[PDB]
Amino acid sequence: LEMSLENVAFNVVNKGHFDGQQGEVPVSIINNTVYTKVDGVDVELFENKTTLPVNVAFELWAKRNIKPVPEVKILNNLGVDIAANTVIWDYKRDAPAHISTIGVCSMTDIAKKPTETICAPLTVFFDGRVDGQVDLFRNARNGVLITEGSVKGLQPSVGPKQASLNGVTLIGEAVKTQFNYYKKVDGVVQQLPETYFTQSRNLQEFKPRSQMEIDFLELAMDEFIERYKLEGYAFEAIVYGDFSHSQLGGLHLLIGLAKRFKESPFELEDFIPMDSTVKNYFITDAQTGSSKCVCSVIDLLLDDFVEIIKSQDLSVVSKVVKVTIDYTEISFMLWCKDGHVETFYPKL
Amino acid sequence: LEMSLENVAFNVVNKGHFDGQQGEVPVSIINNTVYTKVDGVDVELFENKTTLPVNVAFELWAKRNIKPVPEVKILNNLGVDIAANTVIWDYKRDAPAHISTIGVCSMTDIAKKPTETICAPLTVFFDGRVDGQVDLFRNARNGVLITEGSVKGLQPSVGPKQASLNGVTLIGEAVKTQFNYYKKVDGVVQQLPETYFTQSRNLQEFKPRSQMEIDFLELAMDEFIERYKLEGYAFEAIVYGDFSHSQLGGLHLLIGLAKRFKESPFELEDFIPMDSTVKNYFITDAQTGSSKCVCSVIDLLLDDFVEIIKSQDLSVVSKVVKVTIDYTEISFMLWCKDGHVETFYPK
Amino acid sequence: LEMSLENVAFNVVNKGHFDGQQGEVPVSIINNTVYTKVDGVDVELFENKTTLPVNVAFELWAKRNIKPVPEVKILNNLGVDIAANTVIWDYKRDAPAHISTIGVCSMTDIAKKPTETICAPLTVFFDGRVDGQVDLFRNARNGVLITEGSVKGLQPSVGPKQASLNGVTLIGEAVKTQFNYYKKVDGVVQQLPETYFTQSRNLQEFKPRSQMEIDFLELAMDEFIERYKLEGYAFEAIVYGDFSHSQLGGLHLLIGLAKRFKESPFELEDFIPMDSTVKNYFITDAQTGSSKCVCSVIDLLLDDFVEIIKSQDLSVVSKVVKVTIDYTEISFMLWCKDGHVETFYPK
Amino acid sequence: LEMSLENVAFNVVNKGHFDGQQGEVPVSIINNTVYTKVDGVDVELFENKTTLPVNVAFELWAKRNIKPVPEVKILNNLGVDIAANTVIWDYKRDAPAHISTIGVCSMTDIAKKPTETICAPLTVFFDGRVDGQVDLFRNARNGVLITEGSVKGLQPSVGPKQASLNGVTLIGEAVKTQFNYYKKVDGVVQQLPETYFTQSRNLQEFKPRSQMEIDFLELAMDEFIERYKLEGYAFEAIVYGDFSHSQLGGLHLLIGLAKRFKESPFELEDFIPMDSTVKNYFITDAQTGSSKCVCSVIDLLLDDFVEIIKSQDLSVVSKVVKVTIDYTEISFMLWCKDGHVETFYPK
Amino acid sequence: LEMSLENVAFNVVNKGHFDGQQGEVPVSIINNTVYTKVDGVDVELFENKTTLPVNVAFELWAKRNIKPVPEVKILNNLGVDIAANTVIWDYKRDAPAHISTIGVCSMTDIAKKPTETICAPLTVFFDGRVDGQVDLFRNARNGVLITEGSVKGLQPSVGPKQASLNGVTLIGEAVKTQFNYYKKVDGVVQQLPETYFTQSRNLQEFKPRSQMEIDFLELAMDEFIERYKLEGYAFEAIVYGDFSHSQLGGLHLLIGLAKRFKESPFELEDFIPMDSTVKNYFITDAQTGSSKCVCSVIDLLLDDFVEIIKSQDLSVVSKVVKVTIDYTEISFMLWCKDGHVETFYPK
RNA sequence: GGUAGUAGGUUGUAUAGUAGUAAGACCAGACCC
RNA sequence: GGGUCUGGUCUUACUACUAUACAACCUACUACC
Repeated sequence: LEMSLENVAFNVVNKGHFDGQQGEVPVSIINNTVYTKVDGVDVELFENKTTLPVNVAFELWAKRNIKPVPEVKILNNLGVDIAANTVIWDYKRDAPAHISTIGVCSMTDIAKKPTETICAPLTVFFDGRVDGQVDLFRNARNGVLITEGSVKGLQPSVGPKQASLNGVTLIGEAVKTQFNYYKKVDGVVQQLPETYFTQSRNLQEFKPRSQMEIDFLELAMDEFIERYKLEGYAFEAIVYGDFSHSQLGGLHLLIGLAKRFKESPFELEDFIPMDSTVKNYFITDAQTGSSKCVCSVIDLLLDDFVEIIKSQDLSVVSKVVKVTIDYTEISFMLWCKDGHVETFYPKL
Repeated sequence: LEMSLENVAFNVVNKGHFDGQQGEVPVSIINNTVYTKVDGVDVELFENKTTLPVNVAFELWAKRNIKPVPEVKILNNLGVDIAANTVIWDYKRDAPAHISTIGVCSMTDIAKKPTETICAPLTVFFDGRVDGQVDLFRNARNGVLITEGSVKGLQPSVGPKQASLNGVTLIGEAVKTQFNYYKKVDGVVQQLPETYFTQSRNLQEFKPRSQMEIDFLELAMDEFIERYKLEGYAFEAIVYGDFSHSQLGGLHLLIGLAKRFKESPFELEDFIPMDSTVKNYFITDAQTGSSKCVCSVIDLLLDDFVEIIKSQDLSVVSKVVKVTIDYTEISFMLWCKDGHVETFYPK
Repeated sequence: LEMSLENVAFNVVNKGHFDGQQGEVPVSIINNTVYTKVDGVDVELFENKTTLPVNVAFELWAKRNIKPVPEVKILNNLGVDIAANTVIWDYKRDAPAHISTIGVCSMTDIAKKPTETICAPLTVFFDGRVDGQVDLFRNARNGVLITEGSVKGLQPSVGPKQASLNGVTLIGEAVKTQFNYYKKVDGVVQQLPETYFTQSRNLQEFKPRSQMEIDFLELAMDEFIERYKLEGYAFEAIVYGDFSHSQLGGLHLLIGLAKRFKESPFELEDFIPMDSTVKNYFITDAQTGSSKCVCSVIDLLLDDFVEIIKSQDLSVVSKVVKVTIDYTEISFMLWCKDGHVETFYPK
Repeated sequence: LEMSLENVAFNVVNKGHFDGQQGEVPVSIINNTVYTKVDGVDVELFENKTTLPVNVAFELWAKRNIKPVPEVKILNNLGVDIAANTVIWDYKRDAPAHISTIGVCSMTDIAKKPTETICAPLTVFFDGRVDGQVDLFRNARNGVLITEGSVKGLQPSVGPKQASLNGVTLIGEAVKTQFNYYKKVDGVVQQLPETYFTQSRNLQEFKPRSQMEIDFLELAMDEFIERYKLEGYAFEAIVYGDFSHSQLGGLHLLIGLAKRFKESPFELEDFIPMDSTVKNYFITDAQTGSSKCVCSVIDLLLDDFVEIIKSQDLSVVSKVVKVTIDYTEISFMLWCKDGHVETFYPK
Repeated sequence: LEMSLENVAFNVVNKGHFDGQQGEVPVSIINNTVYTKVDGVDVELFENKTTLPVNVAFELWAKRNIKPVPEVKILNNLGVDIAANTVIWDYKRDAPAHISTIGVCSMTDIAKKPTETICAPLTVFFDGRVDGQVDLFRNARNGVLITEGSVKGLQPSVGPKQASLNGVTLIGEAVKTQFNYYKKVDGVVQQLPETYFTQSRNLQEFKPRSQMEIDFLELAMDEFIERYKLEGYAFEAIVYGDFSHSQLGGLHLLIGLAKRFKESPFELEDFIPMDSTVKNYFITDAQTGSSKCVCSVIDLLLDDFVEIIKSQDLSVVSKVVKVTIDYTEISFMLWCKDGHVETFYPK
């Protein structure tokens, strides 16, 4: 079996997610909200924040994938257009990460299996923890496959250490959250470029993941530069930031935001609540009054960022550097002068 | 079994009403409307005009009673509060005639059978064409029963000739639309008073049902009064109406409205779109410009109104007359000038 | 008093319009609709078709002016921006004809009297049938006044014969629907130029109002032109229309539309459902398949149009003619070929 | 170009449809409606009856095709999935006939030209009155092409005489509404089989289009059968209908509905307000009280139906017959009693 | 430019605010939300919390002023009715601080320049960081001007040290957030009276801004009174509060709320979520169970409050004191028992 | 495969119009000396 | 006159988007050989 609204609301009440049980409960749809009658009084179950019909969004929300899944920004950069036999929920905007589905909800299904002709000119995200998905990936023309283990005959690419889990990014210990990504385009397997993976942290629950980050969060600006020999790289403005003018200067690393936040709180107004490798923030410092309209904030490991900034020659007046980050080319504006860098920020 | 929204929408697509088939179709709920996907394009099935939730109203609309059922105004006057194992749809306002149901929709059900203790202090409408409903009526404490035939041990009351059928009032010929009404209050059967029944016609599809009405619609005002001896009864103003002043005078019979409509069209703005014995209209005549704020329009057979107006006993200046219409008392405001009748309109 | 939502809904139930009685009834607001509880079941009272909040629109709808009032297109052309102590309801779009009010609804009131300083730079519509409104007009800086009779010290301008009444346009007989319009700008009384008034008819309920119109609707095209000597005026295309090409030719008079409609039905899709002197229609003929994107249809008396078309002074190839219609200037695009008239249509 | 909401609303105000002019007007989006500010007051331009966003539907509505276009049922049966560089508006449900577009609205565009790789596995409707569309059809892998004239190297198929025009079906005289249909599947041109075309009439504006229909609407049932020798074909029940039982018998031709409507009015409640070759109606006769839950009503020319019914080869008790109507297969449920025909109705 | 919805949404995506760039992006309006299509999936850009149409509010939200602007409570007390060539966004209620605009959005614009006749009887907020605004202020009849520097020929009034910046109140260091306010009424420049400015702090992110506040938050109640000689001023109840009875006693300073919050948490339910000098809170203490229906909480610097309370001149039993706070008069209800102060709270 | 013709994706050129979170310069305004 | 800070413009170097014009590559559809 039964695929109906009242059966879907039964599983939410008893199991929090669509498991596949049989049962029905009263459902009342008012505005975009989906209420249910428990003990004679209406209890709200879900408020629709999406662009889909009220009952369509609720059915996709219940059938979301609760297993550790790749972060949405990884999928978007890989070119994933639809998810096979599952729905990947984007908790940043409370909407499905893909407009269409495959064998999930009859209202939005474009097919019942990922092997149909309609799904051929689409990159389909194939899981690896579900039996039979690996075989479907080989036969599919365009698809992206993730596997905790290894797949014979294919060269794996090690993905990010952290992965999304019910909207919470974490480096799994009990459950392995490090997947191997395989990309197949036009029936030909393509190896993914050697890239640096974003850690995808946040200011509030910020914890360093390396010795260099711990020194950055504890030592002074001058001491940190001297210890790691960062002279002549504009590390004072690129990462620490310049809270001295009417507009913010630099501050393009999420680690730099965390250090400033602990000193003085501020608000990061995100005008595009989606998940992407490069985030734009409307940063407004609450102490110095410094605000910047667009602030390209990219969360990179401090060890990798030092390696990146030291792998580029600084003789040119300016240059655009293409760096593989999260399996995509990020445009870095390397504005330098006389060897010493002036700024280094991404674009998105 | 299955009682779900997608199963209900399947029966509407294939059978127009909830029959009880098994199947499911895609359903999209946008605004108060309930759309379905047919041939890859959304097709509207129902727009919610009610006060109930979107899916609750749609489930009641599909489970409506398609058999000939009494007009809603009859049920309201009889004191009916809920319908047993069925939903009586009021097409005048596109909403269920009763707020609660019995064993219809789990969202609004107050019980699954009409014999529970919660339904005891409520007048429940019991059908007669469904087997077992007659037995439930006897055991029920408060209830109203309709039967095409006769029920042993009970004194029937002959109801109106016409009955509602999918929102269309008609005097059935192939199907008998004349029921016998039984009322039971506090466990004691009460006989219903002898009453006149409203014909419940309309201006557009107006057809006379007696010889006197045909003469009224064809003959002149003076000729009709002379033939039936209606002198000294204010029939010129009560029924024909007075389209000569800033406000309309009289015109309190639906038959009088029909005659004027054929001569000159006008609009009857009903500010309370419900079904009742006495209707109030915001009548605005389009020829003479005469408008009346409140116009109590009651549709009565012209033979009965003449019978009532001749039994009126015009001897006092003002009097309120209680007339049993549709199993209920209706107060008619009567004003009589010395010599004749001035104005006779319901309140 | 008391000015509250539940008191306003009481007057609608009992009197159809806000009279000023004291009382309260249950009110439930769902979506844009305003329901009320009568006999235990919700009954819809009003559905909001405006851009205003649900309860604000319902309060303005109940306080609408039910007396014969000027058509909305007259007020818009006169420059009326707000109505004093009343609401003029525009039934074409089911929304108030003016965004703001004066002493009507506290949610939208900009003042409680039309004499305040805020209302000074606004043209306020002053009635004449309400006592004291004439005095307010004299003291007001900008205002438009209508009076059934005459006002001392002011030169009246005779308005249109027909006037709106509960959304129905009519030439009143019992109630005088011909008003005298007075316009005052910047504290100086301005007279209004002589104008031809549009009859504002419609295709369905079309009735000729002159002998010439009766001949037009009955006689043939050639016979009508010969009798009234309309040769050399393009009357075959301007009024009758040309249903022979891929696009419609002419047909810019509502009387011409009516004659074609009786012969062959068609649909007039109005993409701007408002009331104005010149109407644009998306006409699609159902017989010949002729359709025109924009068709400027103006309803004028055929006698007046003949007078206008014979006072055009056809001497130049092209000329724009300013004609005072409904107290406003209308630009008519005139094209004349050497010898006769080619095409004369409004812009 | 400029493609924005405020530019689209400018063309509707000035030209009724998106022509491509440059300009902007104020736009206010409230509920599903799209209002505009004209003379300081909001005027409704369009109410969204579709599932698309408010501004997306309004942009598609303005960019609709106003030229004579094939009826939607023809396109659906031909397998058309998207329209190239145009939007075909389905006036039956007030929604676009195709979910996606090509180079129309950036919100719903899947491509800017019909030659892209994404549009290859889709049947694209190519016009013929627009220059360059014929060349695109040849290069396209899947597509359907209509042409008023002829195309070299392709075998034309004569389409229906009538065609939609702003929601009005008509047999064009000034503008040729008879197109030649070409279907190309997988890069191989396929010839369209011969078929009969539904006239798509309606009960209210019903006009016979042949001598046989005139006899049907005028002569009696017995006389019509005798004249055209329809004995032994159940024409009394199939077309005329049987208004004698609790359920309606037969009445599966729209011409039969029209004859009954003129005799006695009734209501056809359509529970799926879409446009299709076979329509299902919830017919309720207002005279005899006969109602049928599902009534498959197909509007066919009476001359063609006589030819269809005689070509049946009545030799088995029950058989499903596949008939090519409107470029699609229609399954007719045939029941034959030993000796004659019992009932022949579509499913 | 171009002023359209799709161009406005382009600047939000690329620059977070309307800068004036040229470009268009897909926009979908569902409910009150304004979505955009990025990488094939809809991304929410703005949810309308105002009373304005969906697209009108989104256009005003994008065109908000991101520079340091005066707090909304300062503007309301100064009598500001409209903002010239900019929109001042009130982040407390997520709605524009002024109903109308000037040259911002064509849907709500009452003029394109602040020098028009319509804007004359309105106090217009003129910026000082935009070139040419100072000249417009001189020519304007009613207006309020803020300037970081000084303006020749006018006497400046030093404003509050803190100013709003993207909804965050702060004392700017890199950017000067201390403005000079000029008020002009009826063409005559009026000097503003000396006043005390509210600090506008909050319980969670509470940081003392003076030595006296630090002593208040650290030292005991008795010790703090003795050190600053606050005996005979009811400082125990006015500021510290009395959490001993069924209703809260005193606690009318935001600094007093902060000290209690650190000791025992509680909830301040604000039933009027707007920004004003005097705030009313539905305070419910979670430890002692003490709750007060209305608690007038005004955030004042403790140094300034001590100066006020030491200049109160406690000599009468009851007196209403007018104190100039935030350029407006505030009535403080003062009750004094013989010998000391009983209660001193604002009304 | 060629010619006589109509075309879509990739790339390049030309005339243009905008942008880019760094820096420099010019003009205007404000503050201080 | 100098310093600092804002509003407007230009420049530095590299790239992105939109409009028009032209060419090349990969190739698509008809007429004839």
